[PDB]
Amino acid sequence: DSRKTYTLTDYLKNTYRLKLYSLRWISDHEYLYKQENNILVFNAEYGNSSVFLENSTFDEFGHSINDYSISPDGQFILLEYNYVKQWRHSYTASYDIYDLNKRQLITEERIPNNTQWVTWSPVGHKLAYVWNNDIYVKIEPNLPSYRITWTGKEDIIYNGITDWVYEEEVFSAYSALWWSPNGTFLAYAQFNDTEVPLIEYSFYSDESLQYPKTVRVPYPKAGAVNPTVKFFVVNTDSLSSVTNATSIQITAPASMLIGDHYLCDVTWATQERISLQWLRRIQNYSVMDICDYDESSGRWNCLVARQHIEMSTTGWVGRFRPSEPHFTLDGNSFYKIISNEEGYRHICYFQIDKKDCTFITKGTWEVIGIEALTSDYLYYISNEYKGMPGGRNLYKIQLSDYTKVTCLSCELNPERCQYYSVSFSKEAKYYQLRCSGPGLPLYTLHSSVNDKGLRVLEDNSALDKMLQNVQMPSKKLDFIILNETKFWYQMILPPHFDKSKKYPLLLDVYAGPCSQKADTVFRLNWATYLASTENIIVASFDGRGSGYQGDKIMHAINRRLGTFEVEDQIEAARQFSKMGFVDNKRIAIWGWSYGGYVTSMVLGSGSGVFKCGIAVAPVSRWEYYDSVYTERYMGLPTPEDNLDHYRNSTVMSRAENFKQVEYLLIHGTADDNVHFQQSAQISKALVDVGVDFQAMWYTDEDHGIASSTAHQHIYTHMSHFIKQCFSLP
Amino acid sequence: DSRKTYTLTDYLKNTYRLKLYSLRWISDHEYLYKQENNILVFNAEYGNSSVFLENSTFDEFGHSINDYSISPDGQFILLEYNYVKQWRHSYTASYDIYDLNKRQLITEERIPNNTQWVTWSPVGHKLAYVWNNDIYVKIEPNLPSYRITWTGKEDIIYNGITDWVYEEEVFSAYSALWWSPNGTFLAYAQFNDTEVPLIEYSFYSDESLQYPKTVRVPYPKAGAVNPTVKFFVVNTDSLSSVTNATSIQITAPASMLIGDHYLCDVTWATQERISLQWLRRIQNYSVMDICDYDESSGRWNCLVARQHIEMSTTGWVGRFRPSEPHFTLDGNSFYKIISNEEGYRHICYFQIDKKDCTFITKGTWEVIGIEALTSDYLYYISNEYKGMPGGRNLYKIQLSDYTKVTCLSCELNPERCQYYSVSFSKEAKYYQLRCSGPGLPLYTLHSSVNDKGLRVLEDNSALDKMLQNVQMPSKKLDFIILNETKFWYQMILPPHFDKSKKYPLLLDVYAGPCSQKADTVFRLNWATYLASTENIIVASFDGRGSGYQGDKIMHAINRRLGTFEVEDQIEAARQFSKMGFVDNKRIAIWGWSYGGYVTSMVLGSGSGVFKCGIAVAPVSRWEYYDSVYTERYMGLPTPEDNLDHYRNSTVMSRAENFKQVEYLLIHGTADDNVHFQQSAQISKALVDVGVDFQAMWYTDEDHGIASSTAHQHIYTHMSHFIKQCFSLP
Ligand SMILES: *[C@@H]1O[C@H](CO)[C@@H](O[C@@H]2O[C@H](CO)[C@@H](O[C@@H]3O[C@H](CO)[C@@H](O)[C@H](O)[C@@H]3O)[C@H](O)[C@H]2NC(C)=O)[C@H](O)[C@H]1NC(C)=O
Ligand SMILES: *[C@@H]1O[C@H](CO)[C@@H](O[C@@H]2O[C@H](CO)[C@@H](O[C@@H]3O[C@H](CO)[C@@H](O)[C@H](O)[C@@H]3O)[C@H](O)[C@H]2NC(C)=O)[C@H](O)[C@H]1NC(C)=O
Ligand SMILES: *[C@@H]1O[C@H](CO)[C@@H](O[C@@H]2O[C@H](CO)[C@@H](O)[C@H](O)[C@H]2NC(C)=O)[C@H](O)[C@H]1NC(C)=O
Ligand SMILES: *[C@@H]1O[C@H](CO)[C@@H](O[C@@H]2O[C@H](CO)[C@@H](O)[C@H](O)[C@H]2NC(C)=O)[C@H](O)[C@H]1NC(C)=O
Ligand SMILES: *[C@@H]1O[C@H](CO)[C@@H](O[C@@H]2O[C@H](CO)[C@@H](O)[C@H](O)[C@H]2NC(C)=O)[C@H](O)[C@H]1NC(C)=O
Ligand SMILES: *[C@@H]1O[C@H](CO)[C@@H](O[C@@H]2O[C@H](CO)[C@@H](O)[C@H](O)[C@H]2NC(C)=O)[C@H](O)[C@H]1NC(C)=O
Ligand SMILES: *[C@@H]1O[C@H](CO)[C@@H](O[C@@H]2O[C@H](CO)[C@@H](O)[C@H](O)[C@H]2NC(C)=O)[C@H](O)[C@H]1NC(C)=O
Ligand SMILES: *[C@@H]1O[C@H](CO)[C@@H](O[C@@H]2O[C@H](CO)[C@@H](O)[C@H](O)[C@H]2NC(C)=O)[C@H](O)[C@H]1NC(C)=O
Ligand SMILES: *[C@@H]1O[C@H](CO)[C@@H](O[C@@H]2O[C@H](CO)[C@@H](O)[C@H](O)[C@H]2NC(C)=O)[C@H](O)[C@H]1NC(C)=O
Ligand SMILES: *[C@@H]1O[C@H](CO)[C@@H](O[C@@H]2O[C@H](CO)[C@@H](O)[C@H](O)[C@H]2NC(C)=O)[C@H](O)[C@H]1NC(C)=O
Ligand SMILES: *[C@@H]1O[C@H](CO)[C@@H](O)[C@H](O)[C@H]1NC(C)=O
Ligand SMILES: *[C@@H]1O[C@H](CO)[C@@H](O)[C@H](O)[C@H]1NC(C)=O
Ligand SMILES: *[C@@H]1O[C@H](CO)[C@@H](O)[C@H](O)[C@H]1NC(C)=O
Ligand SMILES: *[C@@H]1O[C@H](CO)[C@@H](O)[C@H](O)[C@H]1NC(C)=O
Repeated sequence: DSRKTYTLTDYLKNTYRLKLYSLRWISDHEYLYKQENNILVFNAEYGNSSVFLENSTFDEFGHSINDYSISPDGQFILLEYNYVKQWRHSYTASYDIYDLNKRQLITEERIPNNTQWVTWSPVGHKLAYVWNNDIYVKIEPNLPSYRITWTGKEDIIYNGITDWVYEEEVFSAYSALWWSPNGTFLAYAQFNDTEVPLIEYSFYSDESLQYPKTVRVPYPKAGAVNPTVKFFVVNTDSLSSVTNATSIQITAPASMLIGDHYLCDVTWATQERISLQWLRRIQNYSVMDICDYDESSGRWNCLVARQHIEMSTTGWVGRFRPSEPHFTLDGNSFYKIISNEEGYRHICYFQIDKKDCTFITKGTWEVIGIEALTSDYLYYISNEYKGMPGGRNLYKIQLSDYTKVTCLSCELNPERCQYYSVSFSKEAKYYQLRCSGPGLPLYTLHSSVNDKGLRVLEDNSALDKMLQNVQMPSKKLDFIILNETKFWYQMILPPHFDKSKKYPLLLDVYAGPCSQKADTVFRLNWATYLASTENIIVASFDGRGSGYQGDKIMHAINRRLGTFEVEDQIEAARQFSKMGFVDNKRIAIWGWSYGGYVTSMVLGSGSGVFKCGIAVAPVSRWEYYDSVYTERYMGLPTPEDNLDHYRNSTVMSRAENFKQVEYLLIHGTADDNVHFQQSAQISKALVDVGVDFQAMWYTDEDHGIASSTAHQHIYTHMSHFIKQCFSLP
Repeated sequence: DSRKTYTLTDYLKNTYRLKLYSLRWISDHEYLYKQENNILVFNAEYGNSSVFLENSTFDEFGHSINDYSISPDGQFILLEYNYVKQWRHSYTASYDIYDLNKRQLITEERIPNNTQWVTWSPVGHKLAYVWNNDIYVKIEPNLPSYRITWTGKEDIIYNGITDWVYEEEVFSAYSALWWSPNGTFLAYAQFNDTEVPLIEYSFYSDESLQYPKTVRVPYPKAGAVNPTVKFFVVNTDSLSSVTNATSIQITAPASMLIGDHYLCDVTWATQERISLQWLRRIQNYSVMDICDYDESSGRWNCLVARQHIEMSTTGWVGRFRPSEPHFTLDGNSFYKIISNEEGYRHICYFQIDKKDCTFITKGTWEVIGIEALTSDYLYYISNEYKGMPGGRNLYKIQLSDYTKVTCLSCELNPERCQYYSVSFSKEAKYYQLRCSGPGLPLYTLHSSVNDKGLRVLEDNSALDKMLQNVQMPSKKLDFIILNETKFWYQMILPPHFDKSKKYPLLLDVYAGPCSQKADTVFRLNWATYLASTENIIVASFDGRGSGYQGDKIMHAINRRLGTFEVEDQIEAARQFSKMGFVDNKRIAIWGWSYGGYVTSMVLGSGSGVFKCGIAVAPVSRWEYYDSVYTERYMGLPTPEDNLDHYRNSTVMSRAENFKQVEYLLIHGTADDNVHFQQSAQISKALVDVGVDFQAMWYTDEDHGIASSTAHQHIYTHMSHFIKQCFSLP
C-alpha cells in the first residue's frame, strides 16, 4: 500500500471538491444553469443550451453580484450586491433591477440599500421588498414603490420579515411575504417583540474598535414571553399613490386565541383561497384554517367547518412543525403528510368539505415529503426501499388508482445511489433526480411523460478518479436490535479495515429529537480524515428520539430530554465495544449543539465507557434555550409542568463525574442560537467542583464557527485533543 | 533526604501560614490587637493587656461583623456587616454604631444599609458617610443625619466616593472625604462621569439567572473623555436641620484649568490650611496649591505665590502620582519626597513662603517614604543600606542637624530581616518595626524615646519549626552589569541546588513602569512549589523601567512601552542561560496584567530563547487600557502624539511569531481592569494567522481571579501546562 491518505489539509483546503449541478426551472422545458459566470438556458428535452446573460453583461456593474433573480416573465432580473449576513437565513443587501429586453440597468426608483427581503410576483414582474421592517410593493420595476406597512420598527415590530425565534424555528426563513398564485394579493405577517426579553452578548469587532459593542437580540428563552404574530392580506392590484393600501387581517381560530399561538405555515390554495396553520404554545394542538375571500365584504372569512384540528397526546404535533398542504388545481381538495394510527407519517387525501381524512399510503415506512401533485400522479420521497430509515427514493402514486404506486429511482443505480432528491419543472414535465450517496453524488435529468432518463447532468467523474489515488475510508450502515427494536448505526471504518485488529472509536453524536445521524450519504468531512489518516473508527447511532422510524421512537423522549437518548448512546458504545474491533480503553464522543449537550451528559454520566469528549457550542440547561424548541419537547418551565426535569436535565449537575473524563469545551463568543452563557455556566460548575478541563473561546464567531480561519483552527485544535487522548502519534 | 517538599496542595490549602501581628494605635501608648475574636488594649511600655470588647458582646448581634472602627474618643464603635465588594477598594456594607460606655447598640438614626463609605472625625465622635453617591454627616451617633450633597447619581455624579479610574489609579481608594484635623471642616470631591464612555461586559451570575446581566462601568480608555473633578469644603460645625449646608469650592490653578486636570492628593496642614495637588492630563506638569480659609469672606483662597510647580521633561511627574506633603505642627513648613537633579527621589524641606526647596537627604539611593515627622526627628524608609534597591530600612534625621542621620533597623537582625516596614503611634512615642524578609516575618515593638526595642510581638516561630520539615527552596538576589549599569535579579533556586546540574527556568515577569520584582521578601507562593517539588528555577529581573533605582532607569521606557523592558527580559534569559545551571532548551516565561503584556511580547519577539509562556489577564493594545495609566507613560493616542507607538506596541502584531512558542491565554470574563476584550483580540489574531494555542476563560472572575475555586483551578491548570512544556514528570 503506497497511496496518500485523506489528510486534515485536504479537508480544510477542500482539495477534493464534490461537483454539483444546481439549476433553476424557469419553465416546464427550460432551466437556468450558471457556467463560467454565464447564465445559460438549457432545453430539457433536446439538451441544447443558449447564453441567457454573458459575464461581460455585469462586468461593468462595478460591484460583485452575489446572486440573481429572474422575473417569471423573464423581461427583468434582480442583482444582489453588498451582501451582509445576519443570522442563518436573515441578511441585508442592495439590489439593481436589469432589463433583459432593453439590456439596460433600471436607474429610476431603484430598490433601496439594506433591503432585508425582495421577491418577484409568482407571475409577472411585480416586486415586493421589506426595508426597515416595512413592506413596499413596486407594481412595475421602473415605477415608484408603494409603501404598505407604516408600523415597522427595529427589534420591535417586524413586518414581512421573521424575528429570530420564527426565523430559526417556526418558518426556517426570513420571509413572511406570501404572493397570491397570480400576484393579485400579498399575504404578510407582523411579529411583535415588544415584550420578548433581549439576550445581550458583547461583540469585539476589529482591533480598531476601542470599546466593545453589546449586541441585543429579541430571544424568548424557555418560559419567556413569546412574540405576537398577526396575519394580513392586501390587494396589490388596487395599490394607489393617492391613498394608503388597506390590509385585511385573518384572525387565528378561537382555540388558538385562548392563549399564545404560532403561525406555523401559510400556503395559497387558489387565487382566492389561503390555508393558515396555527399551533398553540403547548405544541400538541394545531388547527389549519382554509380561509376564502368574500367579494361582497371584501374580507377573508375562515369557515369553522373547513378547519382541520390535529392533536397528539403521545407527544408534539409534527416532525418539527405542521407539514405543508398540497392543494389540487381546483383547490377544493388537498394532500398532506399526517401520522397514521400506527404512528408512521403517510400522505392523507383531504377534502375541504369532509373532516374525515383518507390515507392513500400505509406501511412501517414514512413519506419524507410530497414533491409534485400532477392531475394524474402525486410524487413523494420515502424510506420504504429495503426498509432503510436512512434511504430516500422517489415514488409516484396514480391518484385515480392509489394501489398503482411506482418507484422512480429505487432501481436506477442501487450500488451508487440510495439517498435521492428531486426538483420537478413548472408543470412536472421534467425532474432532476440528485443522489447524495452512498457513492459519489450523481445528477440526472428525467422526463415524467414516460419516466425516461433524458441525460446525466453531473457524474462527479473527475473527483472519482482523484479519490482512486487516496486511501478513502469505507462506511458501514447496519442495525443493532435493542429491546426487540431495530436501531440503525453508521461506522466510517478506516481503510484496510481488519475486524481482528482493535481500532479507537469516536462516537459522533447529535441525538436531537427527530434527527438522523446514520444515513446513506457520501460526505468528505473531518471523520474522513480521522478514519483515513488517524485510523479512528467514527461511529454514529440513532436511538430513541431519532426520526424517520415512527412516532413511538421519536416521541419516546417526550417531556424527558437528556434521558433516553443519552443512555442509548452509552449503550451503543457498549455494543460497539463488544463487536470485537473497538479498543475498550480508547472510546471517545464528540457533538455540536444538542450533540454537545449529549456529549456533556454522557461524559458526566459516570458510566466509564468513554475516555475523552469534545463539546462544541453545547446546551447546558434547557431554560437557556429558545421557547419554541424547548417547550415543544420539555413542556413549560413552571412548578406545575416539568419544572423538575428542567432542573434535573442540567449538565452542571453532573460536573462531579466529569473528573473521570477529559473534556474540551469550545464555544463562540457571538453565538445567537446556543448563547455563550450555556458554555460559561458549564465551565463555572467544573471550576467550582475542581474538574480539570480544556476550553477554547472563538471571538466574534457564531454557532457555526464557519469563518475560514476559525473553521480550520477549531478542527486543528480538536484533531490535537483527539490524537492526544487516543495516545495516537 | 526524606523531608517532604512544598506541594501545590500546601500552597492552595495554605497549610503553612505566616502569622502576622496587626495592631491599631488608638493612642500614643495603647494599641488594639484582636485575639480570639476579642478586641484587647495593650499598653506599649508595660506590655500588659485588657479586654476592650469580649466576643460575646457581638455574639447576639445576629450578623457576622466584617470589621470594626473605634471612635477617636473611644466612647463609640462602628460594626460593619453585610459586606459586598465592588472593585479593588470600593464596597457596600451596613453599619451599626455601638456605645462603649452604655454597652448598648444605637438603634435610632442608624447608618443606612448599602453605605458606600463611613469615617469617624479625626477627634471626637462625628460620623461622615456616603450613601447613594451622596454625603451625610452625623454630628452625634444618636442624632439624625445631616445631608450635605443632593446631586448624587449612579455612574454619573460621584460625591465623596471615587469613580473606577480614580479608585484604581489616582487616589488608590474609594474615599474622597477628608476631615479637617479637629473635624471642623469636611473636604470632599465631586467626580462627573457624564461623558466618560461605559465599558460593557456580560455577567452570568448564578445557574438560576436565565438572561445574563450586562455590567456597564464608566471607564475612560486611552484618549476617551476623562472624569471631571470638583473639590469642595463644608463647615460641619455650622450644620443645621433648618437649612442645607454650604460647600465652598476650591478651584484648580489656572495652569491646570487650561485643559483636563486631576486631583492627585488632598492633605490637611492646619485647622485652617489645606494642600491640593493637581496634575494635567499630560502627566508632566503638577502644581500644589496651599489654600487657607479667609474668615472675612468665609471662602478658601489659594495664593499663587505659595503654589509649588514640579515639571519633568525626562518623563512622568512622580513614581505613580505626586507624593504626599508632611507639614509641621505650625503648618508653615512641610517635607516632601522630590526627585533630585541627579534623578534620585529624596526628602526636600519646603517653606510656604520660599519657592526654593532645600534637599535634606542625598545619594544614589531613594527615600521610599516619610513615616513620621516629630518636632525633633523625621523618620523615613530608604534602600540605602548595602546599596540594595530591594531593601527597606527605617532611618531618622535630626531636623536641626540634617547631617545627624541614624539607621534604626539596619543592624537589628541583618541575616533574617532586610525589608522593614513601620507603624508609629499617635505621637510617634512607640513604633512597630515589621520585617517581611529575607527570613520569616518578624514583628517587634520599639520606643522612639531611646530607640529601644520594648519587645517582640510575633516571631513566626511555629511556622519556622514546621518549615524545617519541608524542603523549602532558597532565594538568591544578585545583579548583572548591563551597559555598565547594575540590573538586579532574584532566583528561587530549587532545594539541594547544584550549579553543575542544569535546571529548567521560568521567568516570572511584570516589568511594569516603576516596579520591583527582585526584592528581599520571604514569600510562600506558586514559585515555592515549582522550585521545591517540580525543581524549576523561578527567576525575576528588574530592567529598564524598574523603580527604586533612579529616574534614568525608570523613565527609560517613556513614550515607548513594550520596547526596552521586553528586550531586557529576553537579554536577562540569555544571561541566565549562560550562567551554567539553566537548560537552554527548557526556558519559559509567565506574567499577570503588564506581565502578561510582556509575556506575550517576548513570546512573539521571535527571539527563540523561550519555549512556552502563560499570559494571565494580559494587556494587548494600550488603546484598550485606562487613560490615567496609559497616557502617563505612552502619551495621548493622537496622530500628532505617539499614535504610531500605540499601533506598534500591540501583541496582535507579533501573532505570526507565536507559531514558534506554546502559549496559554487565561482571562476572567468579568475583568474591570484589563477588559476581556484585550484577551479576546489576542485570540482572534492567533486564530486568523493559524497559531495553535491553549486558552481558559474564568466566568464571573475579576482581574484577581482570587475566588477560592478559581484560584486553585488557575494554578492547577498553569502547573499542568508548565510541567507538560518542561517535559517534567
Ligand atoms: C406590540 O405590543 C405592545 C405591548 O402589548 C403594544 O403596546 C401597547 O399598545 C397599546 C395601544 O392601545 C397600549 O394600550 C394603551 O396604553 C396607554 C398607556 O401606554 C393607555 O393610556 C391606554 O388606555 C391603553 O391601555 C398598551 O399599554 C401598550 N402596551 C405596552 C406599552 O406595553 C404595541 O401596540 C404592539 N404593537 C403592535 C403594532 O401591535
Ligand atoms: C456633569 O457633566 C455634564 C456634561 O458637561 C453636565 O451636563 C451639562 O449641564 C449643563 C447645565 O447648565 C447643560 O447646559 C445647558 O444645557 C441645556 C440643554 O440640555 C441648554 O438648554 C442650556 O442653555 C445649557 O447649555 C449642558 O448642556 C449639560 N451637558 C450635557 C448634558 O452634556 C452636568 O451638569 C455635570 N454635572 C455636575 C453636577 O456638574
Ligand atoms: C434546441 O433546439 C431546438 C430545435 O431543435 C430549438 O427549438 C426551436 O428553436 C428556434 C430558435 O430560433 C425557434 O425559432 C423554434 O420555434 C424552436 N422550436 C420549438 C418547437 O420550440 C430550441 O430552442 C433549442 N434550445 C436552446 C436552448 O437553444
Ligand atoms: C398613509 O399613512 C401614513 C402613516 O400614518 C401617513 O403619514 C403620516 O401622516 C400623519 C398625518 O397627521 C403625520 O402626522 C405623520 O407624521 C405621517 N407619517 C407617519 C410615518 O406617520 C400618510 O399621510 C398616509 N397617507 C394617506 C394618503 O392617508
Ligand atoms: C388574478 O386572480 C384574481 C382572483 O381570482 C382575479 O380577480 C378576479 O377576477 C375575476 C375575473 O376577471 C373577477 O370577476 C373578480 O371580480 C376578480 N376579483 C377581484 C378581487 O378583483 C384577477 O382578475 C386575476 N388576474 C388575472 C390577470 O387573471
Ligand atoms: C397537551 O399537553 C398538556 C401538558 O402536558 C396536557 O395537559 C395535561 O393533561 C393531562 C391529561 O391528559 C393532565 O393530567 C395534566 O395535569 C395536564 N397538565 C399538565 C401540566 O400536564 C394536555 O392535555 C395536552 N393536550 C393534548 C391534546 O394532548
Ligand atoms: C499596665 O499596668 C499599669 C500599672 O503597672 C497600668 O497603669 C495603671 O493602671 C491603673 C488601672 O486601674 C490606673 O488606675 C492607673 O492610673 C495606671 N497608671 C498609669 C501611670 O497609667 C496600665 O493601665 C496597665 N495597662 C493595661 C492595658 O492594663
Ligand atoms: C435643600 O436642598 C434640597 C435639594 O435642592 C431641597 O429639596 C428639594 O426642594 C425642591 C423645592 O422646590 C423640590 O422641588 C425638590 O424635589 C426637593 N428635593 C430634591 C432632591 O431636589 C431642600 O428643600 C433644601 N432644603 C432647604 C431648607 O433649603
Ligand atoms: C477647630 O479648628 C477651627 C479652625 O481653627 C476652630 O475655629 C476657629 O476657632 C477660633 C478659636 O475659637 C475662632 O476664633 C475662629 O473664629 C474659629 N473659626 C471658625 C471658622 O469658626 C475651632 O474652634 C476648633 N475647634 C476646637 C474645639 O478647638
Ligand atoms: C509634556 O509632554 C508634551 C508631549 O510630549 C510636551 O509637548 C511637546 O514638547 C516638545 C518640546 O519639549 C515639542 O517638540 C512637541 O511638539 C510637543 N508636543 C508633542 C505632541 O510632543 C510638553 O513640552 C511636555 N511638558 C514638559 C513641561 O515637559
Ligand atoms: C466569461 O465567459 C466566457 C464565455 O466564453 C468565458 O470564456 C470566460 O472565461 C468567462 N470569464 C470568467 C471570468 O468567467
Ligand atoms: C446605495 O448607496 C450608494 C452609496 O452611497 C448610492 O450610490 C446608491 O444610490 C444607494 N442606493 C439607493 C437606492 O439608495
Ligand atoms: C471568646 O473569648 C474567650 C475569651 O476567654 C475565648 O476563651 C473563646 O475561645 C472565644 N471564642 C471564640 C469563638 O473565639
Ligand atoms: C437594613 O435592612 C434590614 C433588613 O430589611 C433592616 O432590618 C434594617 O433596619 C435596615 N437598616 C437601615 C438603617 O435601614
